[PDB]
Amino acid sequence: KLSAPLDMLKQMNESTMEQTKLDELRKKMSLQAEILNKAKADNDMFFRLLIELMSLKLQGELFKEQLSKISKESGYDSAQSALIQATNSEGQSPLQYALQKQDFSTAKYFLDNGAKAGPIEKAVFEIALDSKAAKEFGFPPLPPEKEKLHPVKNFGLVLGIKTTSVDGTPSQFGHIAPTYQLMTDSVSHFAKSHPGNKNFQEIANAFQFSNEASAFKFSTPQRNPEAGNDLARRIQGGELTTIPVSCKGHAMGLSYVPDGPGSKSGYLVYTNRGLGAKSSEHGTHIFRIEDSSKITPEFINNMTSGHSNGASHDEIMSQIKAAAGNKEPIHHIKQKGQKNDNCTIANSKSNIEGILLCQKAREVGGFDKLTESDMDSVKKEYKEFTKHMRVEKVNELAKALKENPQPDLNNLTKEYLKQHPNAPKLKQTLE
Repeated sequence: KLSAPLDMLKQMNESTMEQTKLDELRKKMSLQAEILNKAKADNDMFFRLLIELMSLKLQGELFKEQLSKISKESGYDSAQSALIQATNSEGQSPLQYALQKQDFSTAKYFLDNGAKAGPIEKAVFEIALDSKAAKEFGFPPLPPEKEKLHPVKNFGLVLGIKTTSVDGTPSQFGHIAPTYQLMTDSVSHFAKSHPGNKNFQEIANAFQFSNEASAFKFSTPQRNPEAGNDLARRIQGGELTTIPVSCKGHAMGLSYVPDGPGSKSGYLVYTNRGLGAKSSEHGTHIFRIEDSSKITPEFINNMTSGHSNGASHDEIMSQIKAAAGNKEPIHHIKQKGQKNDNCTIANSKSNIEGILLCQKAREVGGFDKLTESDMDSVKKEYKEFTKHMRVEKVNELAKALKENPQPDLNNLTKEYLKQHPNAPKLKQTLE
């Protein structure tokens, strides 16, 4: 009980593996399952039975026995073989699901039964460690050197690279502080390059205002009740306002587009292209607000603290819908799904395309008045913002690959030239 925090930290470290070695482990054990030829594995049944066991809140010896039972029920020859191979429909391993749910007891039982911690599982752990549930479990605050965005996350979350560093850092999971800073700086930079774009000077005032009022450290907002009084106040005044929004282990997108200054009506733009959304729903949903005043300081505070306070995906969504008046959205911008990422850049960024669309509907006098010429205008504006990100990241990469010609080398070669044939690419001179 007093030894569990340190014990579990040690076990994550003992069970750490590199992605390829864990993939060999999975392959090895899938070959092993063909020798016994038993019931083929059924992952969806394993997780169904898994999520039911965890709610019983049983203790170790009990849990290991039921874990074995439901493993064998699901076509796995052992609990260890389930924990190593099973993934759910969102692509989570059981360890990674336990940690994302901030369920540290069940995560340690998984560790006691052979679950392995690959990079993903460790980068979900690290997001999970900055939360109240982690504090009540006995975990310390996170080391302060984990506060700079790793080069592998900086270039990978923007360009689309899905690699890993030599130190084991994934390119795919990020804290809300460094990634919100980077979305904010990347919008001010675009506004400053296009100073007649009246849309993006307002988008930049919203991002600058909310990055300053939220005051995120790692993934916890620091100025806790005030940030919501301050964001609600800017919405009641009729200004564009991004609301940082999250739940346990996952970042969404949320902003408010006013009809105009002093006006009390407008639009709520929600974005989720990852965990929590049913595929058909991937992208951005626009709700018409006729009484902004359901967007309360308490709603705003709950949004910004969802991950920290342990809020589930469904708890946050119920709130976003009641602040929109329990009405259905009036539009859905279908956007690409994103798995194995908390979507700290992806859901922020795609939300901007629904801002543009609200600023175009606003200036046209409503969504029912948009022409198809307006949609292509919106998509061109958006795609011009994104192409500005990609170019400035590539130019950042090439230049940096060269203030140091020895992870940066992988970052360029890997995915950007190996999963992106669609693109003026810059070389890697050898020294």
